[PDB]
Amino acid sequence: MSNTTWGLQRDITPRLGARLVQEGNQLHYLADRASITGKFSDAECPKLDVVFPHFISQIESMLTTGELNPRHAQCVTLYHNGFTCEADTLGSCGYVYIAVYPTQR
Repeated sequence: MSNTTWGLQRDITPRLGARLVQEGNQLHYLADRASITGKFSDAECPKLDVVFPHFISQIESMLTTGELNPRHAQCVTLYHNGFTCEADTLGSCGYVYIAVYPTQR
């Protein structure tokens, strides 16, 4: 638990989130608006940093290709490079809450 938390107020297993704000045909990702958990070595930091744009490169398209339309919530589970990110619109208008949880095993 924490007094102030950027993403949704959750301290369960997925205690890390990354809610993006809608604006124009692109989404603004603010580094100062997130939290870090655990620790990534110098050999894991660069390798993970290059994987980040891969997953985001798809989100920017999901709203277009997946046809964005505030109507109802729809949970989708993607899988790439062994890593799996979860995304959902929650049926919210002009808002998409997303979260990443790297596989341990």
